[PDB]
Amino acid sequence: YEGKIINIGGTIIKARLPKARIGAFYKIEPSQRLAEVIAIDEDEVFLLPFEHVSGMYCGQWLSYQGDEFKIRVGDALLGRLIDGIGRPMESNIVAPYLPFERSLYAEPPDPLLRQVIDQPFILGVRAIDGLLTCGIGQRIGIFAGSGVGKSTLLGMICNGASADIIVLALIGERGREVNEFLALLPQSTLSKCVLVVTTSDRPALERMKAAFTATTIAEYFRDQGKNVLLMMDSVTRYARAARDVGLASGEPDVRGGFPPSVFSSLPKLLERAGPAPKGSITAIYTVLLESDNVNDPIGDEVRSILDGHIVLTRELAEENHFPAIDIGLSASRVMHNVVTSEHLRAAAECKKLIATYKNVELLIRIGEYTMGQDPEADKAIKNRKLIQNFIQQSTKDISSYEKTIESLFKVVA
Amino acid sequence: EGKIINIGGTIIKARLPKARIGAFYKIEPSQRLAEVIAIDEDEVFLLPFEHVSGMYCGQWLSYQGDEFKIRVGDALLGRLIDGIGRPMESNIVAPYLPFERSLYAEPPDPLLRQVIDQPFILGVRAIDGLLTCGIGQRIGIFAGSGVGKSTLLGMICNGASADIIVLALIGERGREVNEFLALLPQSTLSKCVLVVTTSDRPALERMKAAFTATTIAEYFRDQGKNVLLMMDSVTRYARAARDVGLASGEPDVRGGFPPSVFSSLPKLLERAGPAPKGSITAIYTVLLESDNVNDPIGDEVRSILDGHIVLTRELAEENHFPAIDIGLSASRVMHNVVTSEHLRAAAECKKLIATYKNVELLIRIGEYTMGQDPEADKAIKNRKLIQNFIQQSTKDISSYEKTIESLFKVVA
Amino acid sequence: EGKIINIGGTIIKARLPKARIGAFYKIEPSQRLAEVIAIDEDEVFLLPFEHVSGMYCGQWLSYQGDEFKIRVGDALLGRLIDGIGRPMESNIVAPYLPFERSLYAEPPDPLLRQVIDQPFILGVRAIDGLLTCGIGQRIGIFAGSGVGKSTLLGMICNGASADIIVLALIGERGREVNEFLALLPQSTLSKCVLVVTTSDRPALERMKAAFTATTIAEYFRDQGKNVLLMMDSVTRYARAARDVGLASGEPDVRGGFPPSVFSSLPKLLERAGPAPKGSITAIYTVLLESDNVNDPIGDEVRSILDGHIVLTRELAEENHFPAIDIGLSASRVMHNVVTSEHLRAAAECKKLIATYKNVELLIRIGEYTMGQDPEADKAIKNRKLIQNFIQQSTKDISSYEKTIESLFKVVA
Amino acid sequence: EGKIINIGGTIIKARLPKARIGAFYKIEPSQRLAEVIAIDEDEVFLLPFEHVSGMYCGQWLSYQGDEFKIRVGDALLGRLIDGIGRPMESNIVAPYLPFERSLYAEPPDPLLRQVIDQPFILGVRAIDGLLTCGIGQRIGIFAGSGVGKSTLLGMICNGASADIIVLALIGERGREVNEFLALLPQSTLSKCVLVVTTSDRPALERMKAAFTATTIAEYFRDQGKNVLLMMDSVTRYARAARDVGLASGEPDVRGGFPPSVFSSLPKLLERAGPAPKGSITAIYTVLLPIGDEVRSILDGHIVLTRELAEENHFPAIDIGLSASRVMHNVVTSEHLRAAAECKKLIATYKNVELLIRIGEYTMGQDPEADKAIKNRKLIQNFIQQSTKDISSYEKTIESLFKVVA
Ligand SMILES: Nc1ncnc2c1ncn2[C@@H]1O[C@H](COP(=O)(O)OP(=O)(O)O)[C@@H](O)[C@H]1O
Ligand SMILES: Nc1ncnc2c1ncn2[C@@H]1O[C@H](COP(=O)(O)OP(=O)(O)O)[C@@H](O)[C@H]1O
Ligand SMILES: Nc1ncnc2c1ncn2[C@@H]1O[C@H](COP(=O)(O)OP(=O)(O)O)[C@@H](O)[C@H]1O
Ligand SMILES: [Mg+2]
Ligand SMILES: [Mg+2]
Ligand SMILES: [Mg+2]
Repeated sequence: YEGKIINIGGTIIKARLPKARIGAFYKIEPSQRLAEVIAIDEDEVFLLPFEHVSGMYCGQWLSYQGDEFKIRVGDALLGRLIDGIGRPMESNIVAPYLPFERSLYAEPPDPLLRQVIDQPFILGVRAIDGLLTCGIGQRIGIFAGSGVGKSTLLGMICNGASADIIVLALIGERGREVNEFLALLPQSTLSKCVLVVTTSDRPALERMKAAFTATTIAEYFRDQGKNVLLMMDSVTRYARAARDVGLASGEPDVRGGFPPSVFSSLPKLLERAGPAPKGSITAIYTVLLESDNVNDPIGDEVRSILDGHIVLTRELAEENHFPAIDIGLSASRVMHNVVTSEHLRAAAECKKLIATYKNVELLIRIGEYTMGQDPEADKAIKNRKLIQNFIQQSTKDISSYEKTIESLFKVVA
Repeated sequence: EGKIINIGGTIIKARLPKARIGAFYKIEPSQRLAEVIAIDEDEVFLLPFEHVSGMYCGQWLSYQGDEFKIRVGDALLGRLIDGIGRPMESNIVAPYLPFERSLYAEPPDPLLRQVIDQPFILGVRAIDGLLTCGIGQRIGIFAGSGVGKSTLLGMICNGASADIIVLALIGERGREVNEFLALLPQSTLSKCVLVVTTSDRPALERMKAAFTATTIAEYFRDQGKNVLLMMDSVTRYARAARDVGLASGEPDVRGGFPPSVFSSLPKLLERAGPAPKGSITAIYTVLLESDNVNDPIGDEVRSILDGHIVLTRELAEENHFPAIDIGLSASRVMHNVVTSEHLRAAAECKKLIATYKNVELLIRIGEYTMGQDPEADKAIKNRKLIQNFIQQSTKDISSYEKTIESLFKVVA
Repeated sequence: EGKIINIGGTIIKARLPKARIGAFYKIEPSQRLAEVIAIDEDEVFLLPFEHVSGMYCGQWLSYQGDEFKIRVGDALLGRLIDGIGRPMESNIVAPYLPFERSLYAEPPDPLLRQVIDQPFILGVRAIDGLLTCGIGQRIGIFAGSGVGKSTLLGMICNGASADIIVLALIGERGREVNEFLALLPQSTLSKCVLVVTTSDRPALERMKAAFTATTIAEYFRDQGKNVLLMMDSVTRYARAARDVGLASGEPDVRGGFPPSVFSSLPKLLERAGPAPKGSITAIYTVLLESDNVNDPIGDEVRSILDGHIVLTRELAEENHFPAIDIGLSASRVMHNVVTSEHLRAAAECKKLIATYKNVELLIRIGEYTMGQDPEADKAIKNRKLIQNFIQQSTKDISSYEKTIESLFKVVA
Repeated sequence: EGKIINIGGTIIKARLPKARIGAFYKIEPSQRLAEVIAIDEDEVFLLPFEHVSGMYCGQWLSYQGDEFKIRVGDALLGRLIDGIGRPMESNIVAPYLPFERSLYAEPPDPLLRQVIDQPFILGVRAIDGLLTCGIGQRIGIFAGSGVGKSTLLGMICNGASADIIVLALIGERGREVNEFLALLPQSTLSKCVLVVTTSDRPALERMKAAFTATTIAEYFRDQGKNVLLMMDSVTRYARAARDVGLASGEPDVRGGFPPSVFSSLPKLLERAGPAPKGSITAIYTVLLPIGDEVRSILDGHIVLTRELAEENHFPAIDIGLSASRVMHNVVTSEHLRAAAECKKLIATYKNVELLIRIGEYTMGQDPEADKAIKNRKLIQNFIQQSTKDISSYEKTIESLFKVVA
C-alpha cells in the first residue's frame, strides 16, 4: 500500500517508500510477513525481514504496522519458553496474560547509581569459586573455542547457582540442546526460569534480537526488586548475525570482518546487566572464539567490556582435565572486593603455584629438572596432584562455599 | 519471458520483469535451466543448472515452476540418484515416484526432540569403546585429504544397522561410485539410496545435492523408520556455496567464505537428528583445507555437529589405521548412552593414551628408566593392548559386547 | 536550512549548501543536535549527538553554531562532567560556569616551555625508584585487555600530590565510576574533575571527552597551577574517531584507521606538558589490539610521548602485580630529575632483574656453580628484596623517601 | 583561481585548471596553504598543511606559485626556522633575504664520487683518535632511547672545525627543543642556522624540513665555506613522508613504508657530499626495517648502546662494532695502525674480562690481553670525557701515542 520491494537477495531487502522512520516495521501486504527498517537512502529503504526471503518479487507491496517493535512481558512467563521475537514456543498451552508491553532497546542505569558489588555469588564449581570468585551484580564471560567446555560449565553453573529469577537465552545454538537444559534443572529451578530459545536455523533478525529480548525480560524482573541471573549462550551468535546485517547494509570491515555496528552495539547490550537501584542482574555470557586463540576480534572486545573472563583451553581438554579453565589466563575483576584477605592470599599462592609448575613442566618432560636447587619450583611440584584434584571437577558434583575455601587452605599450605 | 544480458562463467543475469526468487527458468532454444538467486529491480541473477558455454546475449528464457521440487517415493530403495533427483542408471525402467518434495524444509520443533539415550553400534572399536554414538546423533569425521575419511565410511557401512541407508557422495570421485557398491552386501543395497554427484558437475548440482539427500532421508524418516544418513565431503557443498555466493557479489568474512555459507550450513545440518516420529542419525565427512582442524569450515561444522572424530596424518604415516586421534576426538552424547562403568573405563583408557603421548618423546630420546611414575609404567605396560585394540583392519567388524569386554580387558 | 537525505548507522547526510565544518545544527522536529564533519559539494556529512530513533527523509535542520564550545570556570571542582560538557549528576543544583572555550586549542610555543627538573611523586615504588616521573612529563601505560591499566591509575590517583586532578574516563564501563570515587578521599575529591563517558554513549561524546578534559586542564593550567590529567583508554578516542571517519568516505590506511586519526591524535596528545605558567602532567592509558608489537595505534602513541610504562600479561599470568616489565619500559625524563646515586641504584637493580631473568633457567637445570658469576651471585642473593620492592599491593602506597631508602638497601 | 569542491577529512578537492603536482595554493580568507598531490582533467586533489575546520564549499584558492621554494640568504645565521622556512618567534624581525632557491637538486651519479682528504675534527676525542672522518664524508649515527645522544650532538656542534653548522630538529617533542638549545652556547648559536619542527606540525612540513635544511646547507656550501649538516632522526622523516605518502594513497611494500620514501630517502641522502666549493659534512641520526637501507647507503656508522650507557662511560659509543669507512684517505698510517691496535686492545679485554670474572686467567703467554689489564685506565679515560670537555686534534694524537705505550 505504501511502497514496493525493488531488490531481493541476501539477508536484506530494499524497498521504495518515502518518509519511513527508521526502525519502524512494515508488513508485506499479500504474504503476512513483516520487515524492520534498518537504514534509509534518499528515497529507498533497507529492510530486514523476520522470516526467510524466498518467494518474493519486484514491486511487492508493503503496509505500515508500527513505529517500533516491542515485546510483551509480564509476570506470567515464568516456567515458559519464548523465542527471539517474543512469542511463546509451546502450543499445548493456553498463552498467558502478559499485560506489560516493553520496548526492546532501553538504557543502562545511571553510572552514579550503579553501586559497588561486595557480596559473593556462589556457583558450586570449586575452581571458579576458590581461585576466581563471582559477585552478586557482575557480568562474566566464558571464553572458549568450539566444543571445549562452554555449555557444560554453564549447565554446572545453572545447577549450582541460585537466584530469585533465572533467565536463560539459547541464541544461535543447536535445537537438540533445549531438552538437555530442561532435563538438568529441577522443577524448583524451572518455577523461576524463562527460556528464550532461538536456534541456528532462524533468520538473522531473530538470532540478532533474542539477546535483547532476554535482556529486556531480565530487566523487567529486576525492576520488581529481585536478583535475577541472566545466562546467555554464545553472544557471538548475535555478533555473527549483526555482522551479516551490517555488511549487507553496506558498512566497511574493521578488525576481521565485523563492521563498526558490531563493536558499537555490543556495549549497548552488555552494559544493561549489572547493579541497579532496585535489584541487580548477574550475567554470565559464553563467547566462542574463531580458533582457540583468545585474541579474537570479538573475544578481545567482549573481554574488554565484561567484568570477568573465564578462559577454557582445548589443550586442557585433550588431557581429560575438566572443567578445562586456564587459571593463569582468566581473571575476576571483583574478587578483591567480595572476600577477605586470607582467601585472597591463598588464591594468589595457588595461582602462583600453577604458573610456576607450568613454567617448569617443559624441562621435566625432557629430563633436565634437578631437585633441591629452586625452592619455589619444588613446592610447585610437590602439591601438583594436590592442587589439581581441587581444580578439576565432575559435572554432576556441586560443592559448598565452605569446604571450597577449606580445601583451598588445605591445598595451598 | 526475458533475455540474458550478461554471462560471467558462474552466474548469468537477465532482464526478467517480476520473477519470483527461487523460481527456475529455462533457456529457450538450447534445453538448459537456471534458477533465480537475486533481483535488482529489473535484472535477476540466475544460476544455471548445466555448463555455461554456448550462450549469447538476448537469448530467451521460458518460465516453468515456482521452485525446483524433486520427485520422491518409496521406490528409491536400491537405485542411484543424480544430485538434483534424476535416476542415473539409465539401463533400467524409470521408477514410479508419487510425491513431490521441495529441497528446503524446516527442522523438527525443538521441544519435540527427546534427548538421545540409546547406542548406535558402528562396528569400529574406537567409535564404540572410547567414543560412542547415539540413535539421532549427527557425527563428523574431520581429516585432511587422503587420511582415510572414505575408508572409515566404508568400514561403518557394512557394520552399522539401520532401516534405510542414504549415502550421498557429493563432490567426490566418479571411480568411488562402484567401490562403495563393492562394500555393500545385497541385503544392504536392497535398502540403500545412493545420491551421487561428482566433482565435474556445475556448482548448483553440487550445492543442491546435500539437500536432495536430506530430503530423501526425511521422507524415509517420516514413515516411521530409522535412517542412517552419511555424506561424503560436506565441504564440497561449502565450496560450491562459496564460489556461487562470491560470484553473486557478497563480502568475504572469514577465510574466503561469504556469510551466506555460514548462515546456510546450519539450516542443512540441523535437519538430521531426532524427531517426533522416526529418526535420522547422520555422519558427515569433513575435509580440512590443510591438516589444521581450525579451518573455517572445520571449525563451523565442529560447532554445529554433535560429535567429532578427528583423524590425523601422523597416525596415517605411522601406519596406525584407522587414524583416529583420541585426544582431539569427542562425542557429545556418550554420557547419556553408556553405563557408568563403561564411561569410567573409557576415560581411564583415554588417560592411558594421553600418558603415553606425554612420555613418548622422553623415552624416544632415552631418559626413561623404569620406576619413577606409577602411571607411566602402567602406560608402557598396557601400550600393546591399547594399540591392538584401537588399530583395526578394514574387513573386520566387532559386536558391541566383544568391544566392551575387550575394553575392560585392555584398560586393566 | 536543509533536508536530511539518508541515515546510516553512525552517520547523517543532508543537503546544506555552503555549510562550514564544525557548525552544529539541531533537527527541527526532534530537538537534538548534530555537527558537520564532511562536505561533498552540495551534500554534507553530519554526526549526531544522540541515537537515531525516528529519522525520516527530508527532516529539517536549523543553524545553531559555527563551532561547539563548552562552559568552563573555577566552579567546576568536585563535579562530574560528561564528554559534551554538561554536568552528569542531576540531584545537585547546576553550577555557574562563567567562561566558554572551544575544544580545539593549539599547543604552547616550544621555545617558551619550561625545563622539567623536579619529580612528580607518583606512589608506586617501581615508577618512583626505577622510572621516575617529572612534573610536566607525558607518560603512557601500554597493555592489552585486563592487564591492569585501570588498577594502576587507581594506585596513582590514590597517592597523587597534584594541586588539581582532572580524570578522564573515556569509553569504559559505567560500573567503575563509583570504584574510582571509592578510592578518592575528600581532600583530593574536593579538587578533582571527572570527565566520564561510558562505552554505550554515542560516537562523538566518546570522541570529544578527551578534548573536554584537555580543555578543562588547560583552563586550570592558565590559572597558574600544575595539574594532573589522567586519561583512561585514549584508544577509545582513537577507535571512536576511526568509526566516525571511516564511515565518512575515507580510506583504510594502517589498521582500519583513516589518516584523520593520525592527524588529530598527535595534536591532542601534545597540548599537555610544560608551559610558560603552569604545567599539565598527563598519564594516558593505552589499550592494545593484540599483545603484539605491530599495533597501528599503540606504536605512534609510544613514539610521540616522552616516557612509557609497558604492562605485559606474561607477568600477570604468574600473578606479579603490578605487571611492569622494567626492561620494556622507559622514562626519558628521569636523568634530568633524580640525583646521580639514585640513577646508579636504579640502573644497578634493573641490571639485577635482567640478570636473574636468565640465570633462573640454569638454577632449575642444575648447572650453576657458586662464584663463577658474581653479579649473578648478587642477583640470586637479593632476589627476594627486589621482588618485594617491585610488586606491591593495591592499598599499599608509599612516600618518596621510603622508596629511595628501600631502593638503596635493596641495591646494597 | 579555483573553488573548493569538497573536504575529505585530510584531502581537499578543487576545481581549477592547469596546476602542477607539488604547486602550493592559498586559502585566501584564512591565510592557510595547501599543495597539490594529484590532478584530474579539471579537478585537483590537494592536501592542506594545517587543520581543515572552518572550510566550506566555494572557498577560493590563490595561485601565488608553481613549486615551493625557500627564501634563503646569508642573514639566516643565528635564527629559528620552521620546516617551511618562515621564522618561529615574533620577538625578532626577519632580516633581508635576497635569494630564493627550490628544495630539489640532483646529486651526481655514484660512479665518479670524489676522493676524501683533509681531516675534519668533530671535538669528541674518541672518534678523531679512533674513527676519524673527512670533509665531504656523510656519517650515520645509530643510537637508542636514553643513551645520551643529545649531549653527543651538542658537543660535536661545540668544537667542530666548520664555519657553518646546520641542524634540523625534524619531528622532535615539545620540551626537547629547549632541552637541546639549553646546552648550546651563544658563540655556537651565532654560527648555527637551524630548522626546528614538532610533532604538532603537519607531516607535509615535517618532511619538507629535511629538504629545507639540506637546501640551506647547500646555499652556505656555495659561498666557499665548509658547512656541517645535521639531521636528527631520519626515521621521523621516514614516518612523516610515510604519512604523506599513504595519506595521498599508495600501498606499502616493506615494513609499513610506501616505496615513495624509498625513492625519496636515497635522493635526500645521496646529495650533500664532497663538492669543490668547500663541502658539507652530513651527520644523520637513526634509531634502532629501514636502518638496513640507511646503513648500506652512507659511509660510516657510529653505534651508541644502552648496554654501555648503563654505566657512566660517556660518550656511549662502542668501537668494537662501529667504524668509519674512510681513514686511510684521511689520517696518516702511523695514527691509523696505532688506532687499530688500540681498537683490538679494547676488543680483547671483553674476551678476557669474562675469563677473569671466573678465576682462571693468568699471564705468561698472551701478548695482547696482558697489555689491556695494565694499560686499561689510560684507554678508558682516553675514550670518554664530559659534555664541556674539549680536546683539540693536536692533543689527541700524542695522547693516543702515549696510550699505546
Ligand atoms: N567438565 C566436563 N566434564 C566432562 N566432559 C566434558 C566437560 N566439558 C566438556 N566435556 C565434553 O566435551 C564436549 C564439549 O562440551 P560442550 O560444553 O557442549 O562444548 P561447547 O562449549 O562447544 O558447547 C562434550 O561432548 C562433553 O562430553
Ligand atoms: N583403516 C585403514 N586401513 C588401511 N588403509 C587405510 C585405512 N585408512 C586409510 N587407508 C589408506 O589411506 C588412503 C586414504 O584413504 P581414503 O579414505 O581414500 O582417503 P580420503 O579420506 O581422503 O578419501 C587409502 O588409499 C588407504 O589405502
Ligand atoms: N596491582 C594489581 N594487584 C592485583 N591484581 C591486579 C592488579 N592489577 C590488575 N589486577 C587484576 O587483573 C585484572 C585487570 O585489572 P584492570 O586494572 O581492570 O585491567 P584493565 O583496566 O587494564 O582492563 C583485575 O581483575 C585484577 O584482579
Ligand atoms: Mg554449547
Ligand atoms: Mg573420500
Ligand atoms: Mg580499565
